[PDB]
Amino acid sequence: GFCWHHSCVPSGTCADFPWPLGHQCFPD
Repeated sequence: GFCWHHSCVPSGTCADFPWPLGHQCFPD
């Protein structure tokens, strides 16, 4: 999970990559 200033991305970050990675969705 990460927050820059106001925009805080909750833990469980889904980053979309080409397949078969795709939307990874990992604990961060």
